[PDB]
Amino acid sequence: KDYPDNVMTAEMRKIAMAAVLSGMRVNMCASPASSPNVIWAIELEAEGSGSGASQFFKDNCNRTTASLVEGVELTKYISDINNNTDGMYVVSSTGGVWRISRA
Amino acid sequence: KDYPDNVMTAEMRKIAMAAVLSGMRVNMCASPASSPNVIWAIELEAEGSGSGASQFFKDNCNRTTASLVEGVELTKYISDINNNTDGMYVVSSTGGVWRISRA
Amino acid sequence: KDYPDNVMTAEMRKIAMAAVLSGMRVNMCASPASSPNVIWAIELEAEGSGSGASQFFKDNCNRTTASLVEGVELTKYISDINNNTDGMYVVSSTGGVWRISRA
Amino acid sequence: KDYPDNVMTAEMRKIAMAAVLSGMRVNMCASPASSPNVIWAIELEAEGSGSGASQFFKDNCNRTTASLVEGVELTKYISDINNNTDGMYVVSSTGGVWRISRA
Amino acid sequence: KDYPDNVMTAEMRKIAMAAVLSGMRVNMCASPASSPNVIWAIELEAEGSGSGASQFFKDNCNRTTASLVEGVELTKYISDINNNTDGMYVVSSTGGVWRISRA
Repeated sequence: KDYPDNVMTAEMRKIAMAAVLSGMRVNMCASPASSPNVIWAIELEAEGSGSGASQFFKDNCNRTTASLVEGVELTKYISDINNNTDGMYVVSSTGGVWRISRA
Repeated sequence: KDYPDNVMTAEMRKIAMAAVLSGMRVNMCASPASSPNVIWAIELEAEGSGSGASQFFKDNCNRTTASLVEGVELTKYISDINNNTDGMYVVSSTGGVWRISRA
Repeated sequence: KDYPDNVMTAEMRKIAMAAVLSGMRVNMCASPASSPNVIWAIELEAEGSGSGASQFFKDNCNRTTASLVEGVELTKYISDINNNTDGMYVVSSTGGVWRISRA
Repeated sequence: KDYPDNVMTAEMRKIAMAAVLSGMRVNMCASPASSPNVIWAIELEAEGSGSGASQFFKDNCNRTTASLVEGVELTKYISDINNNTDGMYVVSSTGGVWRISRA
Repeated sequence: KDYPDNVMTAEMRKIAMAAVLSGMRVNMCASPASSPNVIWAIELEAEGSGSGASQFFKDNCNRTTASLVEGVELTKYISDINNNTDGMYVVSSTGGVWRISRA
């Protein structure tokens, strides 16, 4: 709930929901230290076909414990206020689940 | 009022509103036998021909006393400030009414 | 000034701006007690061949001094900070002026 | 900085953005006592249907020192944080430039 | 974190967002040397009337030690909560990479 990460993770949900409504692809930097894999960096794309992740975005995720996913389609955006499942989530066309971070 | 359910409950509104404006359905995990019922969990879907609701959303509504409703068109969005009717409500194409939980 | 009403009025405004840009009409629970009439509740419809306000929206309204006004086509949307028109105002295609409450 | 005027100036930035992403013309109440003329009130006009500010929007301005501007196109939205040019700005098709008040 | 540069930089986030979902182009007053290149002023432009920056926009950028960039088509929108890479970023069709100021 602290500056500056509240605004970043806020854009995340904006990117999240924008992906789901517009159909636009994303790239994620997603920690495998949790199931679902919490997302750490998300990159909404408009253009660049098979050529997904920007070089910039790649360079900041190999440095990282996280993995990296390109050209994902986000067809479901989820919110849950039960406690044992509290938190944002995004699902792919391929039925893969990610938690969105929170800060 | 408080963080973090100020996040997911504002996300519930942003999800509700998207669906009412866009036409895209939602799947809820909602109270069943009340007026209004209350959503404990929503998912905003687009394409999604491998599942009405994603299995991530199904399973998590099987860990709850509440019940899973899926494929629902919402066609109205109510913001209300009178005394004992203050809150957020959505209506479905077929008359169902929910409250959008606040916190 | 304060929660939760801040969340509602905010939504009132989103609904306001939403009806202007899309055509989608609204139903209002309106105070003739001021001029222009202050908006106490707004329903936002996508729906169909309208029938009209949702029964839930009418029941809350008729428990109040407010007059119901239904299926209005909002064409103008104002923000004004002149020291006597200090507030928000939607304008219906019929001339009608409605303040958007604040809290 | 403070309530409720933050809300209206906030709308302006949302009304401004709505105007440019949309080209629905606007109506302005602006004070030439500055340059760019600072935006004291704006009206987002949709099914204006041959253009024309609302009698209500007009009246509010004629009673103030500002000056009414009608039928105008917004094509550029500017955010700037340069030390001598901190502020928000909108530009028309006729090259005209207005400043958006801050709150 | 303070007033009034968060209002602005937030509106930089929205312009940046908007140009990415809509294909609109922006012109940018940013630092000259920088990798990534931090944004000091962004202008969202529907058109195209006159291609390129607005005269207003130009003159606030010549006065500063900053680069004017004109008609950049943004392609990626990176919300990053990275440890070495925290903040928000956009990417241009040319693989240019701009940090969006925070405040």
